[PDB]
Amino acid sequence: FLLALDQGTTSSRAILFTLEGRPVAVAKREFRQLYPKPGWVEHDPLEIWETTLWAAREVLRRAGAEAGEVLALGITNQRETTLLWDRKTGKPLHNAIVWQDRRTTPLCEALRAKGLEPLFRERTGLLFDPYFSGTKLVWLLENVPGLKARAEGGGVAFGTVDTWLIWNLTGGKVHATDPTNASRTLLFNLHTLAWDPELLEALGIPAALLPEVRPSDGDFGETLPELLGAPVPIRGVLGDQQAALFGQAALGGGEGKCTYGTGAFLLLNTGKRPVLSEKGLLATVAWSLGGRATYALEGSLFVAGAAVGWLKEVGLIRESAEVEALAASVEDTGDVYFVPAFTGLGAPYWDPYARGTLLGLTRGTSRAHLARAALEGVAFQVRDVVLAMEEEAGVRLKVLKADGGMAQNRLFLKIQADLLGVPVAVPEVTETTALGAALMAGVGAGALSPEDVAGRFREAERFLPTMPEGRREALYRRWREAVERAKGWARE
Amino acid sequence: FLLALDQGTTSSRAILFTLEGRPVAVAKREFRQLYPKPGWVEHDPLEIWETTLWAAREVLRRAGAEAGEVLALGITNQRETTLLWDRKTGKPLHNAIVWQDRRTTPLCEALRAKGLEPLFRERTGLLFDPYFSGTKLVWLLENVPGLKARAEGGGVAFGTVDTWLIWNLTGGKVHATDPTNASRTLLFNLHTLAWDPELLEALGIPAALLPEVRPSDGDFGETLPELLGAPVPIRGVLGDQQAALFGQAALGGGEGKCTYGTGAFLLLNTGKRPVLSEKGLLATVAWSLGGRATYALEGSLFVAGAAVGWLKEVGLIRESAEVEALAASVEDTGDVYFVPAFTGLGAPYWDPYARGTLLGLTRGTSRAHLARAALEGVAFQVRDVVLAMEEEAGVRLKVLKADGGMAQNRLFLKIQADLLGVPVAVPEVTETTALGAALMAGVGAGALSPEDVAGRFREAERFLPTMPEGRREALYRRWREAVERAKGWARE
Repeated sequence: FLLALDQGTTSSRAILFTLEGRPVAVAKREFRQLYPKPGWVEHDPLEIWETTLWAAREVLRRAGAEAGEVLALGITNQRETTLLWDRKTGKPLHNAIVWQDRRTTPLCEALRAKGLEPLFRERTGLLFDPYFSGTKLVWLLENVPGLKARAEGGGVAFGTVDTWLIWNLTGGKVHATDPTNASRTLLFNLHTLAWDPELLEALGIPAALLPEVRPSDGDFGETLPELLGAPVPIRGVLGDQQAALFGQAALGGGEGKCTYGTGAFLLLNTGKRPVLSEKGLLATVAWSLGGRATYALEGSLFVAGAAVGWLKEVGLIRESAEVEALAASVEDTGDVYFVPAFTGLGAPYWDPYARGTLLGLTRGTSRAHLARAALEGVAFQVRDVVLAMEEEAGVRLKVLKADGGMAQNRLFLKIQADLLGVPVAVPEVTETTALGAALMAGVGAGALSPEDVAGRFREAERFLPTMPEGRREALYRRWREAVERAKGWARE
Repeated sequence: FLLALDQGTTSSRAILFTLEGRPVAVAKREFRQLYPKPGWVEHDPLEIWETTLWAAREVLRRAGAEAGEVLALGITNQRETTLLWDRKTGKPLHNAIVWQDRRTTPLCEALRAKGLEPLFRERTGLLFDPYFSGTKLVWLLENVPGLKARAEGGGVAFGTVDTWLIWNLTGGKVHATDPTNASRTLLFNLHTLAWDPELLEALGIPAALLPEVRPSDGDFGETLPELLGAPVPIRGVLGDQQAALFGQAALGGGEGKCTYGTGAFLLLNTGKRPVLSEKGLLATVAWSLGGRATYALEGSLFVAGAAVGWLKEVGLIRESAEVEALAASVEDTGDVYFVPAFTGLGAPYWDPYARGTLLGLTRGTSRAHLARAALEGVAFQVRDVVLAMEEEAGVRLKVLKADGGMAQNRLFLKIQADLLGVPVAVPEVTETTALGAALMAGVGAGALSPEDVAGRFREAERFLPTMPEGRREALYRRWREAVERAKGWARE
């Protein structure tokens, strides 16, 4: 028995698979999203833990398994979302600032002015943006009432939704995080596999609330007995996206996959060395086996399903499902393009001033059309990244693996394939982020080795591109022109 | 009684007024809007005639009046829609190409290449653009069987809807039109107030089919008795927008109004002579009294009402009404802009290529926000034309006189007044367009003098600007940037 805790942005998921990867039971529960000011996204650190546990138990229940059975535990969470809490009380000193926050922009701009941008893109493989937790911390570490002094001695502890779980699972016992969940932090160096002293100072943030660089398969303590009902070993902790890449069995260099949830994240296994992109892609760690690391190229797409989501929050569709009924009723969009950049643009543009844009509306533009446009937008963005990775060092992408909330929409995937002109495959085990977690755990616990994950992976289906080359490219030229008109809307 | 026939874009209305410009009864019926291809707009001539005939009979019924009681009849119509019919049978030989239609863009660009635009611009006061009936004629002449040769035979008749209504009203006995309608066809010299051969030659248009031009208060024959029960003197013919200008009583130069229908048309009285504007405005005939002509500068906006109508079609609202209650629920759009140019931009941009564009969408953008943006979108359109009229060959606009289906929304007018920084005023008699045709026909029957008109004009409300200049200019600035992002989206 393997147990994975998948802490997502919109809800808490718990899955108890076996040792070969098959799932036994599932329990999911949403939790209020805090919207302080526009562009601000906050999460109640309590609302989170009361659902990561509520589901850990719910699975065992719906399964009929007792905790004593569980071999190891696997942790997969949101990625950059940052928290700040007191070690003693174990209490949140301020709500959670989600990776979706668009507040630290000015700083990124300042730090960019100081000429530091180059030092960070070649060290952390990232860049200056309100996405990563780096600036997300400085804000809290200089804005909450009088918090910057408290955390000068160590009384305060920082942590990504992963280290936060480790905490709540060991009542203050173990305080740490895996390389990946940290690679997506502006402080972590990806060459030396440990935080860089310079960076920490470069932002003034004290190395006094930082977790420990434990590999994703190592030992992360043992859960509290009264929580689940027995001591469970946790040998797996990994950023959802990096997890989802491991669950898709993308262990080969050149193997990539894309997950479609609130947003969309495309990662490509780059092997031993990190591909320091300059076109707008991020270099990051996929996972760390007892020490060594395998890197990847990533394309972050802030908005994906939220595209349809927004369509719902305005009544263009009644419930979220008709999305593929309307879009399906029309062959095209009538030359309409919807650029879903609500909170700015991700990859490979990285434009904080871009906003949601609709284009080419005519007296005859309809709901079916808008529905299809929302779906295309997401796919077009993925192509932007796929094309970016194609020349940012490497070969042609032969296949693209998919999983996540949107993958359930068959139509969407066919559209993805057509606009990419490349086959798109889905696995037999849909809860991939979870499986990625569980497996990593069983791997750290000596149960299964990585080679046990590849020959155990199974493809359920795949959608083939039926759209001719001429058509695909005309559409792409339209979309790219569409994106040029969404850029820089915010006054700057 | 003075009877007025307002043959609009969507429906045919009929109003019966007292000699003192007070409505007695109203009859309104709709007709089918035909959309053969995207951007194409057609009318069934018969349906147009039959509903007009129908409304005319219904007001007479509702008022308990009889034809003999009607002193004179005044015609007023949608302004550029083209029709062709057999002189012998009166049967139309192709659906009427409405003013909204746009199929003729290639010809416009073709005629602009030959370098003809300047010549036409100084003779007609127009410009090349699908809008005017000139290119619609050309289109018919080279896209139909052997129409070209048929026209040259003399058995074919051309005419705008006024000419159409008049031909049916007299059983073919009168083929005519007036300077205001003729000045929206591109084949009329507005200086000498006559068809210009030089122009007819340029477009390859035979003269054998042009109708006779008579003044606005001329004699257009009498109606056949069978129709209304007794022959009725026809002494009023005026383009609809020129009519509303007369009905608002804007007889002195510097006085303007704006009717808000499917589209919105602003007209400014420029007195005894035309004002050729190279800055994006039209120069047309306000009306012709016995020969002495009056001119006005115009601004044509193709989409006003439809902006809300469209929201209705895609289900963002539930009826053209809820818009107000909906937009009222918020103070601002959230930095979200709506440039409602489904079929391109009117004045002063005249960009066939622009399309409907929504800018500044964010995660939390609501239905109210879009509702308001649509309203602000029409008002910003008006501001565009006013600043052109104004900061140009003109003084300053003191008051903007309103009317039309959209002026029945106080919120909108208030908004329009704010963004405009000018007061806006609605008249007591809402059926302004119709009241204009009747008053003109009144001046034709001798029962009235234009001096009577301005004396009897009553004003209902007046909405005062309630926004500071700073805020006003700040918003306009954002709108101008929105228009740019909307310009030229289609392929040239």
